[PDB]
Amino acid sequence: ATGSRVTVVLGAQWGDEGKGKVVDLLATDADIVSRCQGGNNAGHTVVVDGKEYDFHLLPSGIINTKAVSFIGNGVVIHLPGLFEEAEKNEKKGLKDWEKRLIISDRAHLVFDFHQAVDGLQEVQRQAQEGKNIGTTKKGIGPTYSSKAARTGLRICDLLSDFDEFSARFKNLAHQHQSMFPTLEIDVEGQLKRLKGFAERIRPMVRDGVYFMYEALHGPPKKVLVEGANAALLDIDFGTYPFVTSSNCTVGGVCTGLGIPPQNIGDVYGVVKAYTTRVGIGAFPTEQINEIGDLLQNRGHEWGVTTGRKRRCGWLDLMILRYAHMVNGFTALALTKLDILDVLSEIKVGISYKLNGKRIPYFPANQEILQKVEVEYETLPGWKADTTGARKWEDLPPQAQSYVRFVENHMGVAVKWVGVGKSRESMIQLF
Amino acid sequence: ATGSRVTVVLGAQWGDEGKGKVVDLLATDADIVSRCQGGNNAGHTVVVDGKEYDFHLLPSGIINTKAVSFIGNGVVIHLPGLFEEAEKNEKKGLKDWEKRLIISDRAHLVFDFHQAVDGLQEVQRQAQEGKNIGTTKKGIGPTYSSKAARTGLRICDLLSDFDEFSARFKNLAHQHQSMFPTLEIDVEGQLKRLKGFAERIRPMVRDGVYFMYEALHGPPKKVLVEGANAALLDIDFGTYPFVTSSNCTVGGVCTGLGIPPQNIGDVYGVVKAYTTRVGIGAFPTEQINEIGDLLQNRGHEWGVTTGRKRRCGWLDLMILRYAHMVNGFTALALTKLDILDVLSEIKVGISYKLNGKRIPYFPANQEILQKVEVEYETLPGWKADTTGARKWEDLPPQAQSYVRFVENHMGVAVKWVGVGKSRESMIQLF
Ligand SMILES: O=C(O)C[C@H](Nc1ncnc2c1ncn2[C@@H]1O[C@H](COP(=O)(O)O)[C@@H](O)[C@H]1O)C(=O)O
Ligand SMILES: O=C(O)C[C@H](Nc1ncnc2c1ncn2[C@@H]1O[C@H](COP(=O)(O)O)[C@@H](O)[C@H]1O)C(=O)O
Ligand SMILES: Nc1nc2c(ncn2[C@@H]2O[C@H](COP(=O)(O)OP(=O)(O)O)[C@@H](O)[C@H]2O)c(=O)[nH]1
Ligand SMILES: Nc1nc2c(ncn2[C@@H]2O[C@H](COP(=O)(O)OP(=O)(O)O)[C@@H](O)[C@H]2O)c(=O)[nH]1
Ligand SMILES: [Mg+2]
Ligand SMILES: [Mg+2]
Repeated sequence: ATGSRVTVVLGAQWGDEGKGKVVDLLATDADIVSRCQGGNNAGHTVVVDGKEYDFHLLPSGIINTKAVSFIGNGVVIHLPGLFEEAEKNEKKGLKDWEKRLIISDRAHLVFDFHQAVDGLQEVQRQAQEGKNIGTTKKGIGPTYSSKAARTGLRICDLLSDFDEFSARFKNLAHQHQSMFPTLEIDVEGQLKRLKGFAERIRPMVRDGVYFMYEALHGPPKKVLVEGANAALLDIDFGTYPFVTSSNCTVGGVCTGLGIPPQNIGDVYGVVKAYTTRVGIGAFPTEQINEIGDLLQNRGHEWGVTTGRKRRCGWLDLMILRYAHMVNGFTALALTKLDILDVLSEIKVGISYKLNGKRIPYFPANQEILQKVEVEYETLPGWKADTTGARKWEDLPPQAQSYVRFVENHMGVAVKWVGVGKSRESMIQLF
Repeated sequence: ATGSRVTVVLGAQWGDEGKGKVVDLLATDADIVSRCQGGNNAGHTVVVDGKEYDFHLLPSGIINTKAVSFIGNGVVIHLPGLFEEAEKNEKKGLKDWEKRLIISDRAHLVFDFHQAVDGLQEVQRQAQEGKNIGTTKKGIGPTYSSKAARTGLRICDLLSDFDEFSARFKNLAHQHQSMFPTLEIDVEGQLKRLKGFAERIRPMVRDGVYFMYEALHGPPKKVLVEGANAALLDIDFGTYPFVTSSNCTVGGVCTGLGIPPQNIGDVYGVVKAYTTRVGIGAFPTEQINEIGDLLQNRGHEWGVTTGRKRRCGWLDLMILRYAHMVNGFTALALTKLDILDVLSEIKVGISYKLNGKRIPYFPANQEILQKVEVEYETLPGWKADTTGARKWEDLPPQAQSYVRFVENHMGVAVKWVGVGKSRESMIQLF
């Protein structure tokens, strides 16, 4: 009646939890796989039959030639990067993707100078406070800021009267040079490429509202929504201001695709068995030591977009439970359990104490978070190779206890356990 | 189990549909009445027992001394205006409101210079294109733009180390003067007030996430959510760029209060019997004539915030059906039906034609919208006084047909019919 309900895959920590993996797995029989917020600052790794892919703007289901990939109005798109990405995956075998890629005509555009201002703002904050955000420098913040200001431009603007567009492009370019006089912008040059992309994107563009709506009310379809970033990186709920500039939480699905809450079915939270954070900001369970090195190393924890080394720490339940209050997860996907195969003991943060007393809830003030003392619980390691596990029974005793521990302390059920990078390295628990 | 489901009241056109009225009516037995997006740019009129109120930041349920009013993290707050408003309503009888007003510690702050830059940006766009946005000049756009940029400041920042806050305040102040050198900012002066407000707001501040979450999972409660602005004014879905800078659509409820889609129950769309738009932008059914004057006049259509005269036009189903695709309304509230009591004929826009051919869906490109030819349907007036109506039976034949016409063409049911400004001037149809 009201229509089909989409399935959502969201990050529950600070990203890189394995969203590409979970989405790839669920997109096998999906009719539509979509992306709702963020840009190519996102980096999702998919592994199927040896071949490894790293998607940024392309929905991770772009591999499925039977499914339709959709980029929603909440996404911010840098045209050059978009094709740079598609062509790189073409070389990996991706063919006729422009045949199954639809782009919402309301999605905003990330311009060359946006990524430029992004870098400049980072160097300015660093060379003025010794500390900056840790941005991926993909111009995400500047573009979302132009959007809220209503000065930004969108897909439909590029595909319309080009002369009109150009007049706006120039005004926006200037507006930036104003706040950053040391910014160089080849107005006429960048516009030449944008005119070229216009005709390259044209055939794929569609009205997103009508598109999603038609799909959710026509003959039942299986629609999958790929989140980007994660709960604690959410512009509203994350460790502000050390967050990304979009809503990575479940609400972002509605505002980013134009679908009402009743068309939202299962909302899966991707939970990494340990915590990682790439960029600046508070991180309670962070491990700057041998154990931190072993997680970073055994987990190959480096940017799939920037190449930066990620910070690593024990699992942290304070952020997870917080993420659950905002997203209302219906089941979890616990990834990279195998990374813990070697440990004799695995610590997990259960609460935060301040001045001796335990704090009641996750702090809105990030600076506070930088001073909390994490209260840990120590669990026994299983000291066994789980990379070959395929069913609940395979996992040794301690591994199973660790899975329950996450379950119980979150009140949410674990539906999948990740034991490898490839699609097959999964254990559906129900 | 998952918890209670909140009731949402949203605008289906370009605002001023009567949201304050519908919310006041529903808040009588509400445990919590909240506000999720926008700022005091919003203007909601409530009428109960002669006394008339116009709320801007205060949830319209702030009148109910038994219910709790909540301002969510999606809201942008200008401290001065906040109290200017509360004190004005105190004079009208509002007492001990600070006792039942809770403010999310994650809500961003609108600073004096924001409202200043807002005005300057408007004069600049006008004195450079002969056309500006039509902003209420309440600094909404500048504040949301600072938010996306992560340069903005929040409630929790004001309530924390003031010296720290001040350092940021100054950096943000400068950032603005940079793009607007003709901007005067009394850094030390504005900071003196902000320090005063800090202690004035302190007692009401709480953690919004924990707050809403606790309410939705504790003993069942009736939570009401007051939308601001409306669908066609939505930053993503409205007539961009002639929109407001927040998500007025249903998704805004989730991102603005931190609650997952499953805790969203009824979503009511407030539909005015004719269409009004205050500000610049395309408006297909606009009536610049005698009929336009009669609606503006009989409907007292002037800004409840600015005092500006609103533009008026016939009901427009293209925007309404579009609004429904994004919000997924469960029932409608058709307001100001009485305004039509005098007309011998009432026209309604059913579709948009371009170059002779009918367009398939509401256009993402606003400029197109400025050239569409509206296709009208003419209905017979009832030529009778409905202001005294209180039940379906009271309404004359033509009035009832008009209510059905809205129903049928939208596929959504009309649950309330407004016949006056006061709470009692309502007809619940089911
Ligand atoms: O390092 C990379 O390659 C990042 C890439 N994608 C992301 N993964 C993890 N965190 C991410 C991502 N994108 C944004 N962020 C974090 O958001 C913060 C703001 O940066 P931005 O979004 O560029 O404005 C900032 O703290 C970012 O680190 C990945 O797959 O690893
Ligand atoms: O005129 C008034 O008093 C407005 C007041 N509240 C609103 N009612 C109707 N439209 C509104 C409101 N707030 C914002 N807008 C429209 O949003 C557009 C952008 O302006 P802004 O939100 O100030 O950035 C711009 O087109 C605005 O007209 C009211 O109750 O009438
Ligand atoms: N060993 C192992 N690696 C995994 C597992 N799940 C995911 N990974 C890898 O962990 C990395 C996570 O980074 P990323 O792709 O950015 O995650 P996303 O941003 O959430 O999609 C990828 O290289 C994945 O292939 C798992 O269960 N085991
Ligand atoms: N005559 C009449 N006036 C109404 C009715 N419903 C609302 N109004 C008035 O119409 C105006 C709508 O403006 P506004 O309060 O900004 O609506 P909101 O922003 O949606 O809350 C207010 O002055 C209301 O009192 C109705 O059914 N009849
Ligand atoms: Mg990643
Ligand atoms: Mg109003």
